[PDB]
Amino acid sequence: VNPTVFFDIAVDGEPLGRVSFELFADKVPKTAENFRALSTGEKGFGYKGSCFHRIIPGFMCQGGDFTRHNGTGGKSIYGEKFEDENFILKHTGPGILSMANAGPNTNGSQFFICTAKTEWLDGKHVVFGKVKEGMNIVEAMERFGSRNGKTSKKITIADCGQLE
Repeated sequence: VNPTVFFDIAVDGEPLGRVSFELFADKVPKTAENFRALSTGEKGFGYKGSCFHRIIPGFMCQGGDFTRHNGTGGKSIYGEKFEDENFILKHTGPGILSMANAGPNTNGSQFFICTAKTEWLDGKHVVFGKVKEGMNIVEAMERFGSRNGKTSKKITIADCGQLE
């Protein structure tokens, strides 16, 4: 019953591969529904064509700023930033999908994919999904990052949507 969404990733316009996610709507429905909707585009805006603007190897890949493309923008489907739903799910290793924010109760559209266990984020960022297929594609993306997060090639979500 948990929805599945996919990203088709490109690297300087050239296809790289597909990552798919399981969204934990059974445990974090508001947060899962935000990410699901932005991925399908059904509200008229969303992740299609946006980039992963901050990638730090061994740590995480951050994306979802579809309005300013640099970490300063993005917006939720709710017309304002929304609350931390809960912290039931923990940051337990690679593939964890978690919300970026600017402090408590400031969730918008930016998210990250962990590429290593990030225990110190528990209780600060809402975990709401996990990579299901294509972790190898996230690992390929990771190699285009750097110590300060700048990417050496443009990493884009060329297409996205809901599976099954």
